[PDB]
Amino acid sequence: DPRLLDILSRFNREKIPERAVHARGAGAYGEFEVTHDVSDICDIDMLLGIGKKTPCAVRFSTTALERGSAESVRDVKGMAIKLFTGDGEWDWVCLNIPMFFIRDPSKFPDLVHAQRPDPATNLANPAAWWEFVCNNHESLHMAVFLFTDFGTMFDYRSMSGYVSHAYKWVMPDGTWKYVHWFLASDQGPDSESATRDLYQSLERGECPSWTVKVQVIDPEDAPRLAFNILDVSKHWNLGNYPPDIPVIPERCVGKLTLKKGPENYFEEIEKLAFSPSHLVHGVEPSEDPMLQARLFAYPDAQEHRLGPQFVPLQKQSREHAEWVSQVTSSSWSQPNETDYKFPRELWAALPRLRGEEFQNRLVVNMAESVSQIPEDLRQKVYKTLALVAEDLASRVESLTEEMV
Amino acid sequence: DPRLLDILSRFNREKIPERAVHARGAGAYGEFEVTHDVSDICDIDMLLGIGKKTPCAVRFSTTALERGSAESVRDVKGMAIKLFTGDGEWDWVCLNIPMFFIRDPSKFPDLVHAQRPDPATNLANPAAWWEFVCNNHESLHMAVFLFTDFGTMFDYRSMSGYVSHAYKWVMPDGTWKYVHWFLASDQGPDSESATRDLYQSLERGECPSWTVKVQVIDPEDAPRLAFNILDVSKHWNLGNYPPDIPVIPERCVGKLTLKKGPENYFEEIEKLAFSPSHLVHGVEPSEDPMLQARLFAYPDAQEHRLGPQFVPLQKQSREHAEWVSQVTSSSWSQPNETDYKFPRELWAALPRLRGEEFQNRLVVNMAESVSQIPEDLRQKVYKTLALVAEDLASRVESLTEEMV
Ligand code: HEM
Ligand code: HEM
Repeated sequence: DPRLLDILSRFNREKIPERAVHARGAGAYGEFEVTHDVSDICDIDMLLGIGKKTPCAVRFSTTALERGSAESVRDVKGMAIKLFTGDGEWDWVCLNIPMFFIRDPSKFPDLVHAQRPDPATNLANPAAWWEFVCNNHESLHMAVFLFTDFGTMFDYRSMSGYVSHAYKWVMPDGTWKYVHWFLASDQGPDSESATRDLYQSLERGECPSWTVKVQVIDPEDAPRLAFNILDVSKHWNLGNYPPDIPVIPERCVGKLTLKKGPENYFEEIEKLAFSPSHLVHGVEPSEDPMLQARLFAYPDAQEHRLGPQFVPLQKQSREHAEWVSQVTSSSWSQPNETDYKFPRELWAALPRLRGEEFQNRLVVNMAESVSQIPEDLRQKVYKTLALVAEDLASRVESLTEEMV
Repeated sequence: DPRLLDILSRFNREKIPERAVHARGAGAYGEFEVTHDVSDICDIDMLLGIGKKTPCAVRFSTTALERGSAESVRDVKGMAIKLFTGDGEWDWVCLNIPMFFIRDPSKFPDLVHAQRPDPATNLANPAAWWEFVCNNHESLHMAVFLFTDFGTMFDYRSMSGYVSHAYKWVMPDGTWKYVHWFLASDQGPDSESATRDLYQSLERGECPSWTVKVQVIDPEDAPRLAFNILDVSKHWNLGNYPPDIPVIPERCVGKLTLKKGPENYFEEIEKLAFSPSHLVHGVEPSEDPMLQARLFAYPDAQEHRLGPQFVPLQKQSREHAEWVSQVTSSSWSQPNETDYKFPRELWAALPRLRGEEFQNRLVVNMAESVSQIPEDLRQKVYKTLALVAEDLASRVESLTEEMV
């Protein structure tokens, strides 16, 4: 029966590899509308003209587990926006946390493997995560951030989105500035709770919206700042912490609102291809090493997952060149004082911004995680934590030793 | 940096497609030991000689969801055993339920799609399952069976395994018989509860064991039985139901016991390839259409999932030929009286083997599912259920109409 063989052969070739990271996700469609004037810093045609409208497609996701896993676990959430303009698609691959774990792109597979299930039993492994954290001290900021309530608080509608990098916005005269934009949720602070919530909201006629803002830094003032704006593991301070770092102001650009979901999930959402290399006229990448790695990695990954196999910029001074040359040196992969300064200030500022219960919950979550690892790794964890704050390490250890 | 590009390229090509069905699973190693004499019905070298021992490899799994999904959901569980004998690998691809949903292999993709998430929202869909059941009346037996406690009762250690087909065991003189073997659990009746249970049991020195039994049917007595032994949607009665069908006796063969888990899950368990076409000397397939489809489907599926792309039998009488010719006819895909007889007898015998609470639980489980489908499909479900038993349909409808 050739017909039965044809049916079975077509059925046998349906599934394709899932994404290396952010495998589980959901999609929707909407539009972007320009509401403010940014013509003095921008020349992108999509953002020129108040009331201009551009169609878009969005894909929300989780981070570390597989396609069928849960969405209410402690993790980072992603939001990838594809915009169809008059010059081509322009992609915004964003995260819901202002910073990232590492700053050296060569450490990415180790971080991903440390966040993946046990290589032998396919079960959860906190030990790999804590060993990675104790070996890499630039992940301390993100680790302290993720064990607060922020790691288990957002769904797809209440989460925000940060591009986390620096880009260059070039004017027609050859000048440019360092920029960083993000989206602020208008409606925010079972393995499919977030997916169900988003689709029910879209069904009941309520259209979620986001506010888009941009922060601008002059190239000649970047070398004189108190932190490296090319270091993706740090964040541009907007008013919370650290107190001694001046605030970088923001302007408003437009608004993004979502209307209608997918009709075929696999064809329209799963097989979508995003990449930071998708740019338009007026925007170029910065000198971030991780951005340079991402400019290559995404098309290469899509060649395997979706493959057939199944204006000259102006020149700056010598100070800018010296400041930029730091990203390619032996010391770039070694910790500095800021790697301990950022989590320390976050810990010190938690009680004032949220209260003592927030801090206590962070301590409890850290201890519950650390209670499942061997004793020597526990001692290493306490020693590493004492570098951020003595009180934090003391409390975490005193509360962990009563739970083993 | 060629080194960074090499690292990222190697990382980008790690994941491969998952299996079309039974994507989530666990593995272990053990051995099979022959304890009884079957030399009068068997010529397979693996089963000749008491005390003979053969290495083994097992892969347990769930049925309908993806790799990262849960294992405590209502589903069918599989157990695939690979044996390394002196003539080659011999595979036993088994299920934990004595029968299967359908009887015509051409309906397999529709059943699989009806059991898969919603094609547009990627959420659960009972409506597709109930529409499929109402369109195909040979799945009523399995549907009634699966909504009892048996659908949410077993883990990987307490579950049993049935090959569910008929095979031919050929003697050196050219004679043969129809056989059907199975494994009886010696120790039985969060998305990784069964996996964790199995690995913890293997970590404490307790080795799970299974008992292997065989049922033998003479070729000349098969045409005169009350049920088609070539129909995979029916089961060989061992003493429970139906009362009016005589019991087919069983003999003992050996025992299978498991010792050691995997060292690398992805390389040793995930990339394992099973197929009913893996046979040895002394065993040949029967005339089952679904078995014939499975003999082709599995290597074809493995060509895509794991591909480089990322003794003459004796002749029987005319009665046997006439009885065998039924599997290739227009009436094979249409329901008969037995498709309603089997679920009716199971329902009628449920009060006698487990009690009335078992029956009530089945009714409640059915109605919770039927409460989530539109009204016309509900009416169709009640009409279809009334063909098995009027009381069952009446109770299910009276309980469902109070929950919508
Ligand atoms: C060296 C650093 C990184 C590498 C090599 C990397 C690599 C990848 C790869 C290979 C994918 C799969 C995309 C596909 O197959 O289409 C992916 C997805 C994704 N990554 Fe990155 N990543 C890095 C860091 C980051 C950063 C800094 C962010 C956010 C600021 C991020 C956010 C995301 C998101 C949101 C997705 C989901 C895209 C989608 O839904 O298709 N990753 N990443
Ligand atoms: C026309 C009928 C059927 C077809 C076409 C079919 C097809 C498949 C396919 C394509 C796979 C994936 C295997 C691989 O990619 O290596 C699979 C796996 C499996 N099937 Fe079937 N199936 C059918 C009926 C059955 C029956 C009757 C049983 C049990 C009696 C069964 C039990 C299993 C099990 C346990 C696995 C897991 C194998 C593993 O762990 O690798 N299926 N099936």
